[PDB]
Parts: sequence; structure tokens; C-alpha cells
Amino acid sequence: RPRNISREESLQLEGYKHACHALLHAPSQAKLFDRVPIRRVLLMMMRFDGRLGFPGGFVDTRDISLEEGLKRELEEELGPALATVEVTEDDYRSSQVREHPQKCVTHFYIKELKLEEIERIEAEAVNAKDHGLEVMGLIRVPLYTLRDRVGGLPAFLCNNFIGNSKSQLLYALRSLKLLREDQIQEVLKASHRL
Amino acid sequence: PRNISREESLQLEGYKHACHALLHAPSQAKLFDRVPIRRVLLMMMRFDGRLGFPGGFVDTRDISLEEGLKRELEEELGPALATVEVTEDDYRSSQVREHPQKCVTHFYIKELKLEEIERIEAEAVNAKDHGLEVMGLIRVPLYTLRDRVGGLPAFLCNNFIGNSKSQLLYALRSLKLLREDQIQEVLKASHR
Ligand SMILES: [Mn+2]
Ligand SMILES: [Mn+2]
Ligand SMILES: [Mn+2]
Ligand SMILES: [Mn+2]
Repeated sequence: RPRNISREESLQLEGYKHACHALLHAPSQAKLFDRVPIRRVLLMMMRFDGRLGFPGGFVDTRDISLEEGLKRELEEELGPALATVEVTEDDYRSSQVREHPQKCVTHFYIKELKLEEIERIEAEAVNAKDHGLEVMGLIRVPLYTLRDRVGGLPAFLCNNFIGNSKSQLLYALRSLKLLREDQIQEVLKASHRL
Repeated sequence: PRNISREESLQLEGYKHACHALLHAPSQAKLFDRVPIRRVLLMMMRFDGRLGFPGGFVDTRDISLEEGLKRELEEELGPALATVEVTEDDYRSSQVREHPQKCVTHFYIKELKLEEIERIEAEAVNAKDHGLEVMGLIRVPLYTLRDRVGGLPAFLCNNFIGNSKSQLLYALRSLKLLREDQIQEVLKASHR
């Protein structure tokens, strides 16, 4: 149902509800089992509704800017550590629009941090206003495929994702150059053997 | 997957052993000041992309099923755990499979104080296994939302390792959190 739309065009519409979500990420030299390289830490979360999503939430664009709304949502959900860390217009990536079930536009941001910054974010998430309520926990996204050819990313893609968050994740994998187009197809295939 | 006994368990030959625990605490918190959380139940995202309970393998002949579990927990949840009891009284059940080379997993349910769960979550990011075997802790939503889908039923549509779903369901019956009919209602809501 979701369709692409430019930021600028989408900011012009009327009586549309807006949401902002961010992928925070950082490179890692860690190797799982000292063999399988982690490569990069991507944060997602388990939401109060039983589903996985990226942090963020609604913004009222007549009151505050998209970035200001995003900063506030992250503070609630991810905690104090998000202060001084500034997701800006540069971090903006894409906008999608729908009408079923509600007139609704979601914006997706992608921001690289230093590893210790992600770690400090994890360490302090348990202190967020939303911890154990709207946010049920923070999780890192496995980017590897294991030898059984299912465990890791393919298996993880069989989890339950809110809205278009799965599709956003896949976008980021292709944009941060982490997987080739075919690799993504391979991942969706290995996943879909239910 | 077939239910078995502790009695037998330790005596079978050629099987690999695994221990897992549900740590849980009561809670007075209300989501949107409306929906009661009731209880906090810990699970995790594994390195394999699946949800499960903390723990792992333990050499049967080396030390007791508790000694293996308590080590596994400390390794996966962090230092805080060295002061968790995890006695025999916390033992719960043992299922036996013949899939990925004959497994036997034992399930443990143990009640803690909310503070204790909170301090565990707070130190989990320090566990030897953080960012490796354990990719993050999560609380299990026990409520069902107004849409009659979000909350627990949606949660059960996630990808679960081994029989950690069976185990979770058992806990909800065992801990008197849900009746059999109510469990049967979330499953139908979920698998729809
Ligand atoms: Mn959110
Ligand atoms: Mn929010
Ligand atoms: Mn909030
Ligand atoms: Mn271990």
C-alpha cells in the first residue's frame, strides 16, 4: 500500500499524520564465535505491541519540525544518552505515504554513530521514559547468515514487523552497501521457507 | 519434541543437554495508564535472529543442571546473576527431540523482585555474551490490545527457537497469567 514520495512534496499535504523513525548504526570489528564478523551494529526495538520497529513516532509538523519531533521521540524511547547526538536533515533518507487505513506519512532517517555511542545508547535505554512500557527492549540486527543458511538475517526477517519497518531495514542494507541486490533476494528466499 | 522426565533425562546416552530459564517479577505499571503490565517476563533476541530464553548447553557429566544453568545465565545476563538462586525448586520440565542430533532441553521458571529484573536489564549490556550470542533482552507483552491483536498475540507471531514458544505458553498457564481458553484465544488471534 505504501508509496514513495519526496520530503518536500509530502510536507505540503494536508490533514496527513506524520511519523519519523531512525536507524542508528555503528561499525564493529567483533566476530561472533570469533569466526563470523558482526560488521555493523543496527538498533531496532521490540514495541509494546509485540512487533519489531525502528525508534521514533508521530510529529505534529505545524508545531515542531520533523527533526525536532524525531529528537523528542528518540529521547523518550532511547533515553538521556540521545542528548547532544543530533539527527539532522542530512540524516533524512526517504518518505512514504498511504491512505488505507489512515492518511499517513512515514519518514525514515539513517545515522552513523561511533560504536561506544551505540553502546552508551544501549546501556542507557533501560533508563528511558518508555522502557518497559512503549519500548519492551532494544535489539541488534544480525547481518550475517549462518551455515545452516537460515540462522541470522534470514531467520530474523521472519519476525513480526510494524508497518513498513521491514522494508525500511531492507532499504538500509542496500543503501549502506551491506548486501548486494542478489544477497537480499537470497536472504528473502531463505527466510520464506516457512 | 516430546515431554520427558528429569528422572530419566540425566541417564539417556548420546543426547546433548540445554538449560533455559524464564526470570520474571510482578509489576504495577500501566501502559498508557490503562493497560496493566501485570508481570515482567524476560526473553531475548538470539544471534540466530530468533527469540528464546537465556541459558544454553551444559556438559551433563561435569556439574548439576543448576550449575550449568547458573553459569549460562551469568555468561548471558551478566554479573548480577551470581547471586540468583536457581534451585531444583525452580526446575519445571524437560522436553526431548531427535531433530538437530537428539536434544534434551530443561525449562526453569524463577520469580524475582522487580528491582532485580531491572538491575539485570541494566547490566545485561555488560554480559560476556552481549552483542554476540545475546542481541538484546526483551519483556513479553502479556496484555492484548483493543484491536484484539497487538500485544501478546502479535508477539507470538515472532520467530521462536526450539520449543521456547511451547515453554512460554506453559509459563502463562503455570503462573496463572492466562487460562487455557484465553491461551487458545490469543493463538487463534495470532495465527490469523
Ligand atoms: Mn516508536
Ligand atoms: Mn514514541
Ligand atoms: Mn511517549
Ligand atoms: Mn553460553
